[PDB]
Formats: sequence, structure tokens, C-alpha cells
Amino acid sequence: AQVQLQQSGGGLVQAGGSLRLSCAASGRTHTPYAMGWFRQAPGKEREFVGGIGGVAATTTYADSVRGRFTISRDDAKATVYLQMNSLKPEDTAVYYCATRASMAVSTSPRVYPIWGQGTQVTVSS
Amino acid sequence: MAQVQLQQSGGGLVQAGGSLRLSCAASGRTHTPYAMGWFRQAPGKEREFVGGIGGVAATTTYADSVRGRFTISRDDAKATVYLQMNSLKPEDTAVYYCATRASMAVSTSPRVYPIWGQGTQVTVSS
Amino acid sequence: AQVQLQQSGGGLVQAGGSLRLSCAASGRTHTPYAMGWFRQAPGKEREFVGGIGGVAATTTYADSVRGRFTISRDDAKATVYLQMNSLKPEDTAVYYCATRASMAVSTSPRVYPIWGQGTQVTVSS
Amino acid sequence: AQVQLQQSGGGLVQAGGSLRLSCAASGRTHTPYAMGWFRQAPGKEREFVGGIGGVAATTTYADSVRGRFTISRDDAKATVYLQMNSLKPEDTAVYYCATRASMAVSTSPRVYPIWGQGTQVTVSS
Ligand SMILES: O=C(Nc1ccc(Cl)cc1)Nc1ccc(Cl)c(Cl)c1
Ligand SMILES: O=C(Nc1ccc(Cl)cc1)Nc1ccc(Cl)c(Cl)c1
Ligand SMILES: O=C(Nc1ccc(Cl)cc1)Nc1ccc(Cl)c(Cl)c1
Ligand SMILES: O=C(Nc1ccc(Cl)cc1)Nc1ccc(Cl)c(Cl)c1
Repeated sequence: AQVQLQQSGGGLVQAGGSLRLSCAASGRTHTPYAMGWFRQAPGKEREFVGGIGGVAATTTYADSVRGRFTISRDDAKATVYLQMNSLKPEDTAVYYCATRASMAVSTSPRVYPIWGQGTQVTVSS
Repeated sequence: MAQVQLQQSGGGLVQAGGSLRLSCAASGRTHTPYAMGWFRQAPGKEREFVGGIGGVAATTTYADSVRGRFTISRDDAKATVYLQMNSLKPEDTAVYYCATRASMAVSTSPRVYPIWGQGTQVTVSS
Repeated sequence: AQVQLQQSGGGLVQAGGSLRLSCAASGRTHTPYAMGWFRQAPGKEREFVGGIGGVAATTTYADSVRGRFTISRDDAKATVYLQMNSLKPEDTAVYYCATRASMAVSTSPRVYPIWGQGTQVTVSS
Repeated sequence: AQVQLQQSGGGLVQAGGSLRLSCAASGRTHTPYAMGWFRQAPGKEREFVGGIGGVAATTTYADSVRGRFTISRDDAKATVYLQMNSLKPEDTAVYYCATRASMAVSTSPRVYPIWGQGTQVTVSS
């Protein structure tokens, strides 16, 4: 692979809690390229959460996470973050970052050829 | 005695085009929907608004000169607000301050914020 | 009410993670005086965690936290910090700082007349 | 290439004042590896100030700073701090942090391949 994505920072929190995930990229990195966050809960397909792309770090969000989750990036560290607030039990899933050779963010996981390892996030009621 | 205390971290010297993350950790009677504003001040210059975050939905606002380069976010449970800087320029050199007030509305005037961080130096070499 | 201690910095940490607590002193402060750190889990008495005192900022630690926790102090801010690393569930507890009119760090809570209000630290695994 | 360190927080202080420097590590970090602090005044070569290393986080100090300066570590944030107290004008210098692929602390700058950018510190009369 041209690029390797290493994820950090999940765990188990109570409803209303916060977590921050990181996705550190190494290899032939290019920070304007799209980084997507996707999650997969038990029994479900990979659902798009949000993405970041472009020379100006523009973000886009799924309806179910807007306002609560925030995506950012540190260019010099080649790292993209997913800040999660007001967490809900329904947010429980394995979270993945993924990237592709385009600035454009897509909702389809299938157009991202490069995947991080996944991080479990679990939210108690 | 203040009702809230702001403790700033991060900063330093980087090259033009570099990146930094600044942190502003709030303690005491904290209420995370209240506005947190970032201001900067370079030696011999007036204070100026950088950007801010506020509201239940974490709405952000920025000065024109930093839009597309700086991003503000918050971590409610750590009661901490971050200012992510990318594509840094010599022009961005200054002490950076966070500030807060008992209102969700982000104001661009420093006068309306009664509570201040201690500042952190950011130097961007030419 | 000769010196008062305001704590900061508690909360939920994931197993293996880190947290810094703060204890700020106000009033007729003497930074060479001993600041003790103690914790209490439900169903146990306040047990000594560690402490700092003297002009040289000498420290001492309970066996179970040595290597993992560091105490330090900032004289101009009249603040003492508890840096905690490699946190595990056994560390979950309400954590207190305390002081006394003496440079000697005592392991007994009874000889400290000044207490901070305490903060909860919860670790899940 | 493998780890970067970013230093924070220089500045002016009065004699008798305190200051806290940070050294944030990023990349393929290993937190028990040795991080040394050095200082250099108007061209004199970097003299050792202190270091921290090992699983149990052991600290070592130069004679000229012991007691007054303290080093600690936050493993979660891959950051090392140097807290400075009772500062005096002879402490005026550029301070650096450095790291190496070994737990062992050494007093020689040479054996640390990785260098922070340096922070100025100035202490007045
Ligand atoms: O590098 C990246 N994305 C990326 C995005 C944000 C940050 Cl901070 C860092 C890296 N993508 C990339 C690079 C090369 C190829 Cl071939 C492909 Cl297919 C993708
Ligand atoms: O608490 C805050 N702001 C704040 C904003 C964001 C975060 Cl993550 C955390 C805290 N302000 C506040 C609170 C009380 C008073 Cl009196 C005043 Cl005057 C201001
Ligand atoms: O001041 C302190 N402790 C203290 C410790 C560390 C720092 Cl950084 C700052 C302050 N104790 C004190 C002071 C006065 C009295 Cl009467 C008594 Cl009874 C205790
Ligand atoms: O990681 C480190 N040091 C370090 C020290 C303190 C903390 Cl909190 C975190 C990290 N060194 C390192 C790591 C890799 C390489 Cl190749 C080299 Cl050459 C050095």
C-alpha cells in the first residue's frame, strides 16, 4: 500500500461521554486527499460518519452525528481526528478511517482502497 | 476568585507551512455550550479575533485571514477547546489567548469576555 | 481557613491511560510545606498516594504507585500536580490533596488540617 | 523521520520565577525511551540538564539544576515536561529536548539522533 493508517484512542464510555480517535497516516501521504470515517455496528454494514478533504480541510457529516462529532486534521503530523461528544448507545461500533487518491469525500466505503485497523467504541446506557 | 479557570497548552516555533495544536482546558463551574473565543496579539499590535466556538451544536466562526487554515473544536467531557493550526505563516506569530463568557454567542470583541487564559507563544519563522 | 486548596482535572480515563490532577493553593501559602495526595475507594479508608515537600521538592510514593505516578510543584502558581500514568481499575477513587504547616510529608491523613474538595477518577478496562 | 518533537513555552521570567516547558513526541513513539533536556547559552555547546527513561520512569539531574527543576512524563500524550522553579539569571539559555532508541539516559548530546527545535528562556536581574 502507498499509505498505512494507524488508528488510536477508543474504549468504553457512558452515554453523554466524549472520546477522541486519531488516524495517523504514514508512507506517501498527501493531506488534501479525502479521509473518511466509517463505522460498523454489530449486524450492520459500514456506515459513513464523516469526512475531511481539500486544501482547505472542508468537512462533511452524516445526519446522525452532526453537531456531536467533529473531524479535524493536523497536516504536519499527517493525522486526522474524530472528536466525539454526547455519545449515545447507538454510537457503539468499530470505527474505521479510510483514504483514497482524490480530494473528494464519498459515502461509499468501496471507493476507499486504504483502511485503518478499526477501533472499538462502546457506549453504555 | 474566578468561577472558571482557563489553562492553555501547546504552541512553540515551527516553519512556515507548519502545524500546531493549542489547548485551552477549563476548570471550575464550566458549561461547555458557552462561547470560547481565541484572540491573538503580537508585540506592538492590537489584540484581534481569531475564531470561536459556542452553542449546543458547537457552532464555529473565524476571522477571514485564518479560514481554511485553523479549525476549532471542543471535548465536552475534558471541558477543553482546541485550536488546530495548519499552513502557518509568519503573519500568524503572536501570543494566542482563549477566553470565555456566560453566553453561547461568540463575539469578536475581547471586552465582552471576563475570563482569560494565560496565553501561549506561537512563532512561525520566515 | 488560612490556605485554601482548589482541585482540578478528574474524570474518566481508559485502562492504561493517563491523567494529570491539579491542586492550587491560595492564601498565606508556603510552597516548601508538604502537599499530600490521598485517595478513597468505596469501602476503604483514605490511603496515602504520594507527597511533595521541602525546599528541594522531595517526593515519596506508596509502593503500588511508584514508577507510575509523579508529583511535581510550580512555586509561582502555588500549584501541585499529580501526573498519573498506566492507570488501571484499582486506581478508581476520589483523589484528594492536603497540606499542613510543615515541610515533612506524612502518610497519615489526620495530621493535615487543609483539604481540597476532592475529584473523582474513574478507570474502566 | 521516525519521531518528531515539538517544544512549547519559553519566555521571560523574573529571578525567582517558574516556567514549564513541554516536549511533545509524535510518530512511532515509545514512551520509556530516554528523553534528555539540554541547554545552550550564547554559543557554549549543549550541557545536560536532566533526563527521564525506563518503564518505571526514572529521572536523572545535573548538579546545577537538581531540586529546582523537575522532569515528568505523560504517557498518553507522549509528552515530557521540564518544570523550572527558583529560576535565576544563570539559567538563561536555549533549552532543547532530545530522544533516542534506548531507555538509557546519557549526558552527551551526540547519542540522541532526534532534536526539538529549542525554546528560549530568559531570566532577569
Ligand atoms: O495520504 C492520504 N490521505 C491523507 C489524508 C489526510 C492526512 Cl492528515 C494524511 C493523509 N491519502 C492517500 C495517499 C496516497 C494514495 Cl495512493 C492514496 Cl490511495 C491515498
Ligand atoms: O465554562 C465556560 N466555557 C466553556 C466553554 C467550552 C468548554 Cl469545552 C468548557 C467551558 N464559560 C463560563 C462558565 C462560567 C462562567 Cl461564570 C463564565 Cl463567565 C464562563
Ligand atoms: O501553603 C501550603 N502548602 C503549599 C504546598 C505546595 C504549594 Cl506549590 C503551595 C502551598 N501549606 C500551608 C500554608 C500555610 C499554613 Cl497555616 C498551612 Cl497549615 C499550610
Ligand atoms: O519515542 C521516543 N521517546 C519518547 C520519550 C518520551 C515520551 Cl513521553 C515519548 C517518546 N523516542 C524514540 C522513538 C523512536 C525512535 Cl526511532 C527514536 Cl530515535 C526515539
